[PDB]
Amino acid sequence: LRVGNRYRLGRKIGSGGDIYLGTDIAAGEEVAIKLECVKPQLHIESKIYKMMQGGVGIPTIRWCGAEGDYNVMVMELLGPSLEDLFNFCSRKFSLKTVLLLADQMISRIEYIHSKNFIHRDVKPDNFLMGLGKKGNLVYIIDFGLAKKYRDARTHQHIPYRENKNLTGTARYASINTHLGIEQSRRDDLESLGYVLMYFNLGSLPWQGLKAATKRQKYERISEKKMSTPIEVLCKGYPSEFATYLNFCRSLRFDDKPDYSYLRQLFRNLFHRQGFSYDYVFDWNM
Ligand SMILES: COc1ccc(-c2cc(C(=O)Nc3cc(-c4c(-c5ccc(F)cc5)noc4C(C)C)ccn3)n3c2CN2C[C@H](O)[C@H](O)[C@H]2C3)cc1
Repeated sequence: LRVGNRYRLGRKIGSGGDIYLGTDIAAGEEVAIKLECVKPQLHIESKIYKMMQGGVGIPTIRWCGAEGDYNVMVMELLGPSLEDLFNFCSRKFSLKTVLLLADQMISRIEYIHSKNFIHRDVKPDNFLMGLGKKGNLVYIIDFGLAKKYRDARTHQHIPYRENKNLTGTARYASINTHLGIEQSRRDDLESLGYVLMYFNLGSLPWQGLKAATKRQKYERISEKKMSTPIEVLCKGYPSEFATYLNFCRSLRFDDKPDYSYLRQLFRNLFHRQGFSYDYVFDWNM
C-alpha cells in the first residue's frame, strides 16, 4: 500500500486522526504519515506548517496530497511525545529535565508567536523529541487549532472578544479560556505553566473529574482550576514555577510576553546548580 506513488505505509504508531510509520522508498528513510478522511483541517494545517518551516524544532513536511478516501500529509520521522516519555519515566521527571524542557518549550512558543500565530493547544502530547542526531531537540506539532493573532505587516492584534468555545484540551487551558475569552499569546504560555507543574506533580488537581456531558465536565475543571491558588498548586517546588504562572496570568490580552525573562527564571535556577546538573534528559541517562 503506497501513498503518493512513493511512500510505503507501515504500522500505525499513534493518533493525532491516525498516524502511520512509513518508508520513503526512493530515499530509503522512514517517515510519519497522517491520514484524514474527506469529511477538514489537514490542508489548512499543512499551510501553517509550511509557513513555520525553518524554525528550530519545527518539523519538515515532505508531501501533501489525496489518496483514495484520505487526505495525506507526510512528515519527517520524530520520536515519542513528552507524554509518552513521561509515562515511560513512571510519570516522574527530575527537576533538571523539567528545566531543560521548559527552556526549549518557551522558545518553540515564542517562534510561533513571532510568525503571527498562537498555538492554542499546548500540551505534552504536542511536543515530540527528535530521533537519532536530534534526540536532544524538542519539536512542536499540531497546528489544527492554531490561529493568526496579528497582521503580518502591521502587527495589529485581533480584537478582544468573549463567548468563545473552548478550543483545546481542558486540562491545560488557561483560566481565561475557561471564561470564554479569546485566546492570545499569554494563554499559550499559561498552558505551558500547567504542563510544567503537571511534569512536577505527576498529575494536576483538576484531573479525574466526571460529569454527564463534556460541557459540565469542563465547568467542573474550570471551578477547580479557579479555586486552586498558584501558591497551593506549586507548593514544594522551586518558587520559579509559581512566579512563571503568576506572570502569565498577569499579562493583558494584547501584551507581548517577556519570553527572555521567563526563560531566565528557569535558566538561572538550572545554572545555579553548577556541575550537579547535566544536559541529559532522564530517558537518556
Ligand atoms: C526505531 O526507533 C524508533 C522508531 C520510532 C519511534 C517512534 C516514532 C513515533 C511517532 O509517533 N513519530 C511521529 C509522530 C508524529 C505525529 C503526527 C504527525 C504525523 C505526520 C504528519 F504529517 C503530521 C503529524 N501526529 O501525531 C504524531 C504523534 C503524536 C503520534 C510525527 C512524527 N513522528 N513513536 C515512536 C515510538 N512509539 C512509542 C509509543 O508506542 C508511541 O506511541 C510511539 C510514537 C521511536 C523509536
